[PDB]
Amino acid sequence: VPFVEDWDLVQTLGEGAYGEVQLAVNRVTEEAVAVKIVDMKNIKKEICINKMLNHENVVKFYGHRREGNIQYLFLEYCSGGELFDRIEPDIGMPEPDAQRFFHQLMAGVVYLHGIGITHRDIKPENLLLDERDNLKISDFGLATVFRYNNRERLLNKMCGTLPYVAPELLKRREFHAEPVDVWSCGIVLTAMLAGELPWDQPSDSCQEYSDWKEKKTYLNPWKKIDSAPLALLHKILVENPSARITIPDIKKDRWYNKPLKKGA
Ligand SMILES: CN1CCN(c2ccc(-c3cnc4[nH]c5cnc(C#N)cc5c4c3)cc2)CC1
Repeated sequence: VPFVEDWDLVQTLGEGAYGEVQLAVNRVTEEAVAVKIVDMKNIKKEICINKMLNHENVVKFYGHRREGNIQYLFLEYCSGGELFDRIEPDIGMPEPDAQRFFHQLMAGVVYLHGIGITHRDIKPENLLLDERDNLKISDFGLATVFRYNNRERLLNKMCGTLPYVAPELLKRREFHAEPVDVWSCGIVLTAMLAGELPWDQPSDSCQEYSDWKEKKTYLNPWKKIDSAPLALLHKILVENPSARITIPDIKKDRWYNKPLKKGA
């Protein structure tokens, strides 16, 4: 199959700080891929981390190539687009769908954590869907190593996206990586079941966050959410990261294990 790497750019799939992501269609194979085209006039690290990842719930990395100041990253294309666009404003989505997506999210995150990588910016805009609605974690531009040679490193850089960030990132100088990812997964689950985000940020200066800590679940978004998934959100959206539920224990939750969706 000669000329297997020859692509034509057809559409702006997204747009970041450095550059954009484009859909690129192949020559002889006719393959489709996504290309992150960053204009340097960070990505070095983003490539290194990308080179480590091999999981069915992580957007696959193919390769890279620079031409002067413009670094190209060739990555798996996700024709289902962002999870963000499967969430109906003020409604969310059907609970069986949210559950499946959450199962796949946990699988992707467990994998990353297992190899000592934290994503640090999990949100529906970064969670993409393949042709069969399978969820793929993307955009490792903020990601970093939290474990190496079996030895955990505490994080201190504030980053991510405020509605999704865990409160210790706003309150403590140092914090453990994995609980921060767990928290953002909870915010994602809330958005899926409610079609709204619970607060601007989890600080005591935010009334919606204060309401949540006071357990006023008779307010939105919580009142839209069934008791079972809500009980899980109570365990995830815990202000103390050391008390917060861990992924092994999320996997044992009653809602997490509730039979909801028929197979294809
Ligand atoms: C009008 N809508 C705009 C948003 N749309 C849309 C959004 C995102 C994608 C899309 C598909 N595959 C993708 N593979 C990727 C790999 N890495 C990144 C990054 N960073 C981003 C992607 C990526 C984005 C494709 C479509 C759906 C259509």
